[PDB]
Amino acid sequence: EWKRFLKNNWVLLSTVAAVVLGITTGVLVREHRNLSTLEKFYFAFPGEILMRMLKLIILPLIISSMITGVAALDSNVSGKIGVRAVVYYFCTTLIAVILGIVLVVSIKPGVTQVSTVDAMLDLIRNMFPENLVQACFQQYKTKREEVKPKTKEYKIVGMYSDGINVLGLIVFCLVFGLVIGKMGEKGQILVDFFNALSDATMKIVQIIMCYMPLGILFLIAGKIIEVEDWEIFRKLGLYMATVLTGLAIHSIVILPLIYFIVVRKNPFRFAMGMAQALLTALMISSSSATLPVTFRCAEENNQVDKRITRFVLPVGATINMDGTALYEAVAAVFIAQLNDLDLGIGQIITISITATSASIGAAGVPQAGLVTMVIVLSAVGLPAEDVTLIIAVDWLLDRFRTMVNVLGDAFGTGIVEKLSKKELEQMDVS
Amino acid sequence: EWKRFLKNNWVLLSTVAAVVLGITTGVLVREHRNLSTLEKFYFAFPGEILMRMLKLIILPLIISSMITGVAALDSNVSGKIGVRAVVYYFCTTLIAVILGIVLVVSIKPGVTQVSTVDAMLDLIRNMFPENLVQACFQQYKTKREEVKPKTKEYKIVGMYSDGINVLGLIVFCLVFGLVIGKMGEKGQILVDFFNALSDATMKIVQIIMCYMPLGILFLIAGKIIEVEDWEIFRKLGLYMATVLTGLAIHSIVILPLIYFIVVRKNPFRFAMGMAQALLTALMISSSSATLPVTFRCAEENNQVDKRITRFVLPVGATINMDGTALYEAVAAVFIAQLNDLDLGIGQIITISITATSASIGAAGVPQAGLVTMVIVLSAVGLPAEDVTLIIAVDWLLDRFRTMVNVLGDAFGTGIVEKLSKKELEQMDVS
Amino acid sequence: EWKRFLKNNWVLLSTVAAVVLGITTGVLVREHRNLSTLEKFYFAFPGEILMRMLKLIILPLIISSMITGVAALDSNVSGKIGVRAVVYYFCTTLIAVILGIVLVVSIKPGVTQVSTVDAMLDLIRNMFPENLVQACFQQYKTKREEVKPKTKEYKIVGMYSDGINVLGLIVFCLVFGLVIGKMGEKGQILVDFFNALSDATMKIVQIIMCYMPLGILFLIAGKIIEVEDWEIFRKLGLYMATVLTGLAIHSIVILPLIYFIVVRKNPFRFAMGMAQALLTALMISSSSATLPVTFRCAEENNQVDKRITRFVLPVGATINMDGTALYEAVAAVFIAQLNDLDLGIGQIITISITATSASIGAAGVPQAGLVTMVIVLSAVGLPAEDVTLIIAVDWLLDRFRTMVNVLGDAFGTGIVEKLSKKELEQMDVS
Ligand SMILES: CC(C)CCC[C@@H](C)[C@H]1CC[C@H]2[C@@H]3CC=C4C[C@@H](OC(=O)CCC(=O)O)CC[C@]4(C)[C@H]3CC[C@]12C
Ligand SMILES: CC(C)CCC[C@@H](C)[C@H]1CC[C@H]2[C@@H]3CC=C4C[C@@H](OC(=O)CCC(=O)O)CC[C@]4(C)[C@H]3CC[C@]12C
Ligand SMILES: CC(C)CCC[C@@H](C)[C@H]1CC[C@H]2[C@@H]3CC=C4C[C@@H](OC(=O)CCC(=O)O)CC[C@]4(C)[C@H]3CC[C@]12C
Ligand SMILES: N[C@H](C(=O)O)[C@H](OCc1cccc(NC(=O)c2ccc(C(F)(F)F)cc2)c1)C(=O)O
Ligand SMILES: N[C@H](C(=O)O)[C@H](OCc1cccc(NC(=O)c2ccc(C(F)(F)F)cc2)c1)C(=O)O
Ligand SMILES: N[C@H](C(=O)O)[C@H](OCc1cccc(NC(=O)c2ccc(C(F)(F)F)cc2)c1)C(=O)O
Repeated sequence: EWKRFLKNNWVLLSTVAAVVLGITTGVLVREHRNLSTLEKFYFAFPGEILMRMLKLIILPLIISSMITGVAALDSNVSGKIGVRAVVYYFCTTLIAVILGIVLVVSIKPGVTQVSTVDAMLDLIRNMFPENLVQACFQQYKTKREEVKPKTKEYKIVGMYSDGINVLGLIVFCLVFGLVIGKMGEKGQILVDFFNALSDATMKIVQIIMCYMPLGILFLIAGKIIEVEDWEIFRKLGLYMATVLTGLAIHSIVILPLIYFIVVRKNPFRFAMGMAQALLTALMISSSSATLPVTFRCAEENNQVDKRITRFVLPVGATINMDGTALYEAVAAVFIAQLNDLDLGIGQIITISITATSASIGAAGVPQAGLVTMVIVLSAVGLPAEDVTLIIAVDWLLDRFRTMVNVLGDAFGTGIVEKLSKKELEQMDVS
Repeated sequence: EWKRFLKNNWVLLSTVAAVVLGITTGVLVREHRNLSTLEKFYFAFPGEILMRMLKLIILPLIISSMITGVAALDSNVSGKIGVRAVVYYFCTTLIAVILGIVLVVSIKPGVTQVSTVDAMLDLIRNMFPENLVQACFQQYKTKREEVKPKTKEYKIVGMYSDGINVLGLIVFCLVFGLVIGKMGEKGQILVDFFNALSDATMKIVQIIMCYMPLGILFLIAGKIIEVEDWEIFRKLGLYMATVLTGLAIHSIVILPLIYFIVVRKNPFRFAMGMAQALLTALMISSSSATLPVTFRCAEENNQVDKRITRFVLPVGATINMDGTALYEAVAAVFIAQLNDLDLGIGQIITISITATSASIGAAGVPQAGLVTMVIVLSAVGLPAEDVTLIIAVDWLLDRFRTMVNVLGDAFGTGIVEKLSKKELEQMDVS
Repeated sequence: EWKRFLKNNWVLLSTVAAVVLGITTGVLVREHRNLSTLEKFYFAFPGEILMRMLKLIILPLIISSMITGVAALDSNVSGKIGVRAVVYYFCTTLIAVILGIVLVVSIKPGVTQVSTVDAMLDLIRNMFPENLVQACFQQYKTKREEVKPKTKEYKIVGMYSDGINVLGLIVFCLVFGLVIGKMGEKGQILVDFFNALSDATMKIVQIIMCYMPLGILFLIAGKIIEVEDWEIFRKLGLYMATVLTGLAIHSIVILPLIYFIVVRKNPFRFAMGMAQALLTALMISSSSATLPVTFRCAEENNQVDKRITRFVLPVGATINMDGTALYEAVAAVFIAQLNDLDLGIGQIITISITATSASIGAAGVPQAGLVTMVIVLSAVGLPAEDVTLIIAVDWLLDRFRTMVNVLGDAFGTGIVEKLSKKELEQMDVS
């Protein structure tokens, strides 16, 4: 049993092997030959091809996947027992993103030891672009300049700068998906077309992630060829500390507080019954294959009605990801702080909207998480190549992210139980 | 019976209420606080968001709606009794547009009391763009410059300026719609795809028109905050006079003359039999819901064969709109004259082609008339925000436009009767 | 029998009539009136409209036709007897393109009697664009510049210059076609959509080629209005000599050598049995209507198993075109040499990749060959209007190109016979 193991375990092993081979070839190149500025650009060329292929695919991905995500979510949601679960999912994902932003701008890993009305108005001017083909490559930006023919007079001009407009595409695909989902039968050809387009785009994302380790080997080798002071590793350690304390105070202080103020019962006697599901979600690292274990730990080990467990858990296994959203907020602001750049408050809200609204179009392919980390890095215009310093860390944080996703939608079945106590008697009587 | 009335009547009431609340808040703001140049730009911001949302939707609208319009018109047209009706519709729509252009450049409302070969050649260079994705945001423009190493030597250069190319998209969607309509069975998937895309785009146009009154309230308030001399209201009165005399000499002098030179019978004894249909089209303001009344006033109150009435009236209720085309020509040249701008003769023919060829893709949603008024304002590059001064007037001219649409296709059943007298005996004998 | 002949023969007759009427009107205009620089630009205006319409159509053509070509080729290929035919087709098409490039840069018709690493790296940077909508109009270009705060220090910058990116669209449509062809049943709506889009694009190419002779009449008239020295006709004669010697040493020296080193039998006793098929492919000038004649000349006049002839000949009649690929390579480098331009080695490999990979999406419409000659002229950014000087020659080289296409796929049935001798006994035993 040798080729079977490397058949089943090739993502984690190729990522770890690429990290260690890249670090050892960077050390063996640096302490044996000094490279100039030109040949440090030809050495990090497979990484350039990988960071081009990752940006090539995000446009049909965030069109087709967002359209089918919101159409299938509209199809699944039925009564007023399917509204409360969606509201719960999106409130806790927003709370997780806000906690991650507060923690990453308070701890500050990565820093070494004009009005704010125009940003908040360009945030709304970019949700409704003036052209829909041009939204696939250029954004808006307004600038307050001074007109002169005792007080100053001002005038606002606008210019279309380069870079994709993820907020306008997210908003238009949300509205278009709701419209073609509620059209019924006359817009079933559109749902079929965008569903097959989403499948064919997830397969190309899997092809790119088959190429990926040969790219991040050269990117890691080219990112320790300029190192001198042993100091970027402390920035990585502080980023791990920020993500782990964000998950540790999101799954202890916030979610049991939500359970206590809604249900008015003890959250820890609830969460002690989910121990098999949480240890399983740590061991197998996916929150959709630990679904039967959390089925038999909520209907049996607690006392939850199956009529709500048959809805909340299969929906929340795909669209309720608190830990991934907190991770993407913390990682985007950490990449911004690593490049000697201070974000505004239009950029923080763009990160905070693109991190929770990219949970809707979540199929079930765990590779595309990396593509989501490019999308929130490309909604605000940050250089994507520094995401290499996240991927080398990403195999040590996936376990706890899966644990917090499972804990969020396992608390959801307790939340939606108390709110919908009339409708369960209505489905019991008739 | 109170909430039922405001349920059935909410378009006219929200438009009128937005107009009067905008005028009273502009008067109450102007005579109580003086605003600078900067805070006159933040006051007209919901209007900016509305004029962005109106431009966001015109590209999938004029692609999908033109394709399904010309494909369904090709499907409906059968023999040589279905050719004459289409030729009649397009000749009278062109005559109405030409009469509107002549009247608006002769009366001139809105004015206060390089060769012309290169424009006419850019008009043909813009019907066949050199790229089809770039036609969704940029147009061509040629400039005759002078080369110098006794008579002058010249040379033509070309540059792609910004702004959508409505003429190239209209021509390509007309040819593409005819091709996939005549392909039969192998191109039925394309007709289904673009038909569902047209439905899903009309629903987003209805969503935008649900937002509209909150936008035109602030646009009207921001357009009487710069007023001083009581003079733009006289320009509005002259625009109403031009549209009403255009309809009054199109439905008295031109259409009865066409009837007299084709049929050689009295047009007024014909039109006196359509009195119930004309008063109905005034009372209910839509020319597709007054269709049974004009059915029973042409087959009964006159003497028209039903074999031509069953074709001409259901087709001409959607694609034969003379009054709307005259209105859009007069309103586009009035918006050009209001902004101290003299149009050329390439721009007048672009207005005159986009006004009659946007009657083909007419589904049956009466909101999208406003979107058509943006399209002819965006084929020639005029600022769209001044269309606010049309919308406040638009509830006083819709009745007479519906009356002239009904009168045009009611004269059509008399026209096509005399021309096709052999084919009716051929359908009677066999 | 007069109108029947001009019904069946209108492509060759309109091309020849346009050539002779254009030459006689250029001679009658030049020796009777001298034109300035400005009115030499209005005389060649229908040619400008034709060269705009030819560029308008290449984007949906190379998207939809490449997708359906590689999906249908994936569907047809079954066992290991369908792999060897595809490998044979693409190796001989590459050998033909390489022979054409060597012959055209060695003979040099058309000439009158920065690193090369950055070009070869932009060749790979253009196969994976950073945006997919922007790949429909702009390409990448890197430039090695010098940074200055004894040896020089350099730094590579990049800029997106204008012009369509045929290499990125070809690579993405190849990967997308393979993915939606191997998805099976869940991506059949995509195969149907792109198949109907390919049919509707071939019909618009036939409409443009109905317009074509009125365009090339004025282009030929405007290209002999600047002639003085009788010297461009010698360049045309040398281009004919280069294409004819390329076909003459591709169908005598290379293809019988491939047959001799694979089959180890005499190629001329094989090719003497194909005499009826070769004379037929000369007389009727299409290699897909001479298919039954080469069916009955390989299974009967030789001794080829029908189980391989029923696969190799219907596939190789559409995707195996050696003579057309050699012609397009020679013609693109000849158009480059005619405009006083020396190609690099990124541009020669772009021509050499776009010439063999545009044989995959080959439906069966013989007009679109001209559109392929624009595509390889637009992957490297050459002025397309000089393709007029190819079209006037193109009716004298089509016969021999059809002969070499038929000879290539007729040698293929002898090649694939010897390689697959085990599988034929496996299909005979069971
Ligand atoms: C840092 C901590 C203290 C933040 C606490 C946040 C809470 C105040 C939020 C988060 C989850 C929210 C709940 C999530 C879901 C719902 C269901 C929602 O929908 C319905 O019950 C009605 C649906 C219908 O019938 O239309 C009403 C609000 C409510 C109870 C929310 C009330 C406010 C809650 C408890
Ligand atoms: C300002 C006023 C005086 C303008 C007058 C315009 C008329 C001269 C036009 C407008 C309507 C036209 C008619 C509209 C429709 C048709 C049908 C059309 O098609 C057919 O009858 C033949 C169809 C076929 O069999 O192919 C022929 C032209 C005709 C009579 C047109 C002839 C010219 C008309 C009368
Ligand atoms: C200028 C001249 C001398 C160039 C000569 C070129 C040859 C060396 C090339 C061209 C055609 C090639 C052949 C084309 C097709 C095939 C089938 C190909 O596929 C298989 O037989 C295996 C398929 C499988 O089972 O997977 C193996 C290589 C081979 C024999 C190629 C071997 C190399 C050949 C003979
Ligand atoms: N393993 C965790 C756990 O199972 O919840 C967690 O899973 C992340 C995950 C799992 C499955 C699918 C996805 N997301 C997607 O496939 C995806 C695809 C497309 C988009 C889009 F928005 F369209 F760009 C966004 C997301 C993410 C993690 O790794 O952080
Ligand atoms: N009420 C009048 C009466 O019933 O004829 C008359 O109706 C205008 C009307 C009625 C119904 C539909 C439409 N037009 C559309 O929906 C439309 C939709 C799309 C386009 C496109 F060209 F594609 F942009 C053009 C028009 C216009 C008017 O209000 O002037
Ligand atoms: N007559 C020859 C003989 O029959 O092989 C030979 O035929 C060329 C021919 C014949 C049939 C179809 C095609 N090509 C196409 O239709 C085509 C269509 C699209 C593309 C694309 F790549 F998508 F742009 C490429 C090619 C070419 C020739 O004329 O040189």
